[PDB]
Amino acid sequence: APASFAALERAAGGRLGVCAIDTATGRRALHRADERFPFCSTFKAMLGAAVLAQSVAHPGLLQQRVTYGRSDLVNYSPVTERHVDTGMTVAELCAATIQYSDNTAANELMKRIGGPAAVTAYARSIGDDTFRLDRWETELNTALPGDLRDTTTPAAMAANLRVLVLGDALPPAQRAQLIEWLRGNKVGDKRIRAGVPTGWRVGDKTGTGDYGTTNDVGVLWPPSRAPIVLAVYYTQTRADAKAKDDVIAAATRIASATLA
Ligand SMILES: NC(=O)[C@@H]1CC[C@@H](NOS(=O)(=O)O)CN1C=O
Repeated sequence: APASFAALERAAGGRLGVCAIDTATGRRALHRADERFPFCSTFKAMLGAAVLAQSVAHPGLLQQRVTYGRSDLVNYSPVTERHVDTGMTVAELCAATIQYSDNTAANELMKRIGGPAAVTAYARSIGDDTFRLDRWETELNTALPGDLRDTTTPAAMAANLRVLVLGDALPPAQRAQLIEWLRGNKVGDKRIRAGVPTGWRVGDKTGTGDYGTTNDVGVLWPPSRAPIVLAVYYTQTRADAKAKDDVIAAATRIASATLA
């Protein structure tokens, strides 16, 4: 098996980006940590945080029912497609978008809170000047080489996760909620979760896009040691490239070994 990030990139082809932070010591494991990558679904973690942050000023926000129609449904909406008739609450849409990566849920939340610009504004509010959300689902996953729309860096996303999950960017109640949503990711078993020991607990958000883009970002809680924050981004040369779950699992093993 490839033993370094550089070696893994050469084996897999494409372009790999990693930022892993050992929160005990502040040591980092890095590869292209300051390069931009298309974030795809991983922004949904930021979207959830942005909604929770708005809920601090308006506690009733999470309660609000959002109704949407058949024509609002975009591809990959396994939860929202079941509730065209009732609609769903803001909190329900957050859980759906983070835990099942539901695309319509993301769009409907963004309509409520002020669109792509609102998520970008939220990123700036927590000290992320790098993140930019430009488009809606599913266009934001085009992942075109050379396009800066809908990108961030592994280092910027890892820093966001550190302050959101382990820091005080959110008040305790909202911080606890974000953690519950991330720990409940249902669609990431073959990625970060596949590259850590089963004793480690994971809260994460995956993403996948065109150009075989394969991403996963989150926080890892080892049983007897301080948490590690891990952001992994990966993208490939051909537009029809296949996503590579195993690249993320391998990057995770290397990061966890390095910070052992
Ligand atoms: N093209 C997309 O919108 C992809 C693919 C399917 C959904 N979930 O994928 S995941 O890698 O986030 O688990 C949503 N998504 C997020 O990147």
